[PDB]
Amino acid sequence: KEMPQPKTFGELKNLPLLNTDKPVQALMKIADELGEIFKFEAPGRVTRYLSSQRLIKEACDESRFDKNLSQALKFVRDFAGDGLATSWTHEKNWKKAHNILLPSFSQQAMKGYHAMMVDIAVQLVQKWERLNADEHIEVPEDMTRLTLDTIGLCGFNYRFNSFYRDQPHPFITSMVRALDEAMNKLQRYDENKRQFQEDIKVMNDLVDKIIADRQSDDLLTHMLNGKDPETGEPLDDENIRYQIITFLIAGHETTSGLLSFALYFLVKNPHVLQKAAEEAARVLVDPVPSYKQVKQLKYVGMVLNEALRLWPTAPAFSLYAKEDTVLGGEYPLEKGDELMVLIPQLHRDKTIWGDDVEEFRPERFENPSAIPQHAFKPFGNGQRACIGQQFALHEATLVLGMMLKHFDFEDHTNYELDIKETLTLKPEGFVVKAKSKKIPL
Amino acid sequence: KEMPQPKTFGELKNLPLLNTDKPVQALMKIADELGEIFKFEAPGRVTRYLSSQRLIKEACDESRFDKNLSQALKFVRDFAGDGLATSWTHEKNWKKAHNILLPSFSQQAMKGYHAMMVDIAVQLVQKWERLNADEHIEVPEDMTRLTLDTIGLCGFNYRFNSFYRDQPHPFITSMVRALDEAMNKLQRDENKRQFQEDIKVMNDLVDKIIADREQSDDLLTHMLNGKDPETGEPLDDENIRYQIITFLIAGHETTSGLLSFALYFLVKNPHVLQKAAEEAARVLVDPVPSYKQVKQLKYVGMVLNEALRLWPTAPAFSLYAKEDTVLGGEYPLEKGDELMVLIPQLHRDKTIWGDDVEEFRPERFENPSAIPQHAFKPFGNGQRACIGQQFALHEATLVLGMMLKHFDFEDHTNYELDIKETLTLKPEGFVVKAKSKKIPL
Ligand code: HEM
Ligand code: HEM
Repeated sequence: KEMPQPKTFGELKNLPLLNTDKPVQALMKIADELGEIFKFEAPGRVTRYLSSQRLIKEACDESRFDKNLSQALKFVRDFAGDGLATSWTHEKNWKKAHNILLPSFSQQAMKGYHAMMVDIAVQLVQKWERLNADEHIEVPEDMTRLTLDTIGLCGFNYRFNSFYRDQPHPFITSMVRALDEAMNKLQRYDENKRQFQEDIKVMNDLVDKIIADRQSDDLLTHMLNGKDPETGEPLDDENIRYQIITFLIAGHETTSGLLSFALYFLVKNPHVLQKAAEEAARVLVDPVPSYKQVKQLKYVGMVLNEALRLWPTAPAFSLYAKEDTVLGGEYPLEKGDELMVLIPQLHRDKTIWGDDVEEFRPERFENPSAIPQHAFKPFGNGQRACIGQQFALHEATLVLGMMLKHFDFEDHTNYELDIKETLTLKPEGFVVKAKSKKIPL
Repeated sequence: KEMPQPKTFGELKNLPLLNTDKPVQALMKIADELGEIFKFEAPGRVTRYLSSQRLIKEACDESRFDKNLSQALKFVRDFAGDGLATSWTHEKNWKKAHNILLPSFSQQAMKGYHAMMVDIAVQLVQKWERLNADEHIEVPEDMTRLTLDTIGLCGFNYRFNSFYRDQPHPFITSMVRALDEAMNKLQRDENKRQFQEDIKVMNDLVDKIIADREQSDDLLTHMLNGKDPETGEPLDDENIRYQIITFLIAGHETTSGLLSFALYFLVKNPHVLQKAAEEAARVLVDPVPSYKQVKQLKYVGMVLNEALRLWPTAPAFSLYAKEDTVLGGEYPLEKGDELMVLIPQLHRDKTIWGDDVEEFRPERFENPSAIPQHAFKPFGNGQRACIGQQFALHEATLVLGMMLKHFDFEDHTNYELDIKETLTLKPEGFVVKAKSKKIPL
């Protein structure tokens, strides 16, 4: 009945607990201390952080809870607009864009993106093939180069050419700085405001120019030529721009974090790495992986799912109660009460996964049938789940599969896991050496 | 390219090689002579027996190979119907029953079965506690009493009361006779009448029990109230009867073999027995083991896995190629070509386990990541893997843990391993003496 609550800060209540550079991990330690649910209060804000599958399976009842825009999503909405990720379910543009964009994100649609994914993946492999001896790989940086370029290429046929850059493309600097200012608003400036508005324009300018500039096998074509079957309407240019920005943000950093965490866990678990490398070598028999071959990388996907279990890179999503309801038979929620799903804690629910929740064992996912309902939510829930899941998983499987095929990896620094937190999670400073296996492309 | 083949018998080809009372062991010796794969020909039948992890890891690719009904499963289907074990993957009732029954077989579901498992396990312990001096235990017999009663109780809330019997319950007598006739058809009018009499005896009780069935914590409840999420449809009563029969076959005989082989290997490896006994004594601190305590019986679980390695009691499963495919880069298979996975041979692949493949070393399973992919398939593969695996392992871990806690065991006859072969494997005539440790329940 009585809901736990972490330490308060007088008038600021719990909000200064988010005044930290690792708020998800701070929220996880609070959840470790307080359990499956704890009230988090701030001035003018009350939310509840769910950490058990028991409560989250109820939160994932779409008849009772709908996606809420967390404060982070509302700040991302300042430039992602009514794009898919930052729109309310009841906004016309969500379901409209959902229906228009769902076919271009199916498992059937990955066949058309695969060649462009391979394009960037080959650039990643070639970059590492071209490293000198004792030179190392900055993993999250290269993973971000790879995923951002992949979504740029697969999304609207735009080459950010991140592997040709030290400082990212001006759009990327603005997007990250806009995302940074959005996150700093959580923890919370006239200069930051002007910069944010400048970064919004930089982002808008490039996308709207690309929408104006633009048939290819990319999301942009589907958004210009796609009609929502329901309303019969195509997305207007403004929403198309919000979707591209949405896809640029949503589709690069969570996927790079997953790859970066996957490789981190691979180099920390040589048995898993060997097992995944053996599959990559066995399955990727061609110089260029095919779509079908990426599907055969079962264990690689198992590695990716276990990396998503330990560190879901989009580490939370928000829900609101559509009507007065009771959560778990002891937490009454009024209409509009907000819930936060602490995904990394959910994925450490010992009552679901056993006591070895902190162990990286992809064998947990050997049979996806053994996973209870709503125990594993790295891609959100229901109709508001990640539309790019298949895209992210296909890209990450392909790229990790190519990485494992072409290189032996060394944790040469014995890297101490340091999870930098933006709105996503990444192992900061994670560096490896890759000894090429000298397998041509 | 050319596939080895064991000796032929003219028009009967290889089939008379199965006219033997230990055909798996005959197939293993053939595999020892011919290697990782050999063609097995019969009138109107060609199959290939795989024995290496190298080929079986490919056979376990579900995109290329699906479960085939072996001739044994086709004969078991004559009374197990389209139950889970004897249905094709493409049969609507498989995935339907698979989806409905999967939650009632999860590791999360074992918490609710645990009390009934303890119920039968205590009955086993009490039987041995009540043995007089110099009286011995007929191990597979008592293990079958335990596993049959456990699946009867956990599955349908029906007490076979096998520990109150010398001659098994009439359903079990008919089932064993039915499985025998099913196996005897492999080696090949009164049989048929007898085979039909055993089917009717099995159907009548189950359909009665299904008709008689109150809400219980059993599989029958879940099957009566469970809806397939996919089709929204519940299992019809006919399939429920097939599932109960399936669980009555599948749910005990392989598990009793595992317990019997586990204890056989423990009394043949006193250090392993001591180590497992010490863990049982350390972990099982209560008179009644808890679910959590059974999970802490790591070495006992490792003991069971190594017993399943040496003698997987479901010793084979059949696969067919869904499309034209190449096995191991040198054995072209056409669409519908059949594969048999000779599991005990797989589990003796020296390239996986080392030269000591024949040794009972439970330590091989301390880390499941250090085991190559598809090297260990005692519970089948993929979506057609054993749905009762966690059930079998939890029951066997609990029961073996209680056995190790409550008794010192003596291989008083220096029992010579004699493996009776039905459709499962059991150490026939395996007898032990148990000196009670006088630890109350
Ligand atoms: C490992 C990689 C990824 C992870 C962990 C991830 C995670 C998530 C999560 C948890 C949500 C739910 C957000 C919420 O409920 O507030 C979401 C939504 C979304 N994601 Fe992803 N995502 C990944 C990759 C991608 C990619 C590659 C794309 C695009 C190419 C993408 C586009 C989207 C969109 C558009 C939504 C909103 C869907 C809707 O509300 O209709 N994501 N993602
Ligand atoms: C040590 C004990 C056990 C072993 C070694 C074992 C082994 C296996 C194997 C190898 C398969 C695959 C069959 C094939 O592919 O043709 C299988 C399937 C199956 N087993 Fe088990 N089993 C055990 C215990 C159990 C228990 C306790 C249950 C039920 C309570 C059970 C029920 C089933 C079912 C229903 C299937 C078919 C699943 C499907 O195809 O959807 N088994 N088992």
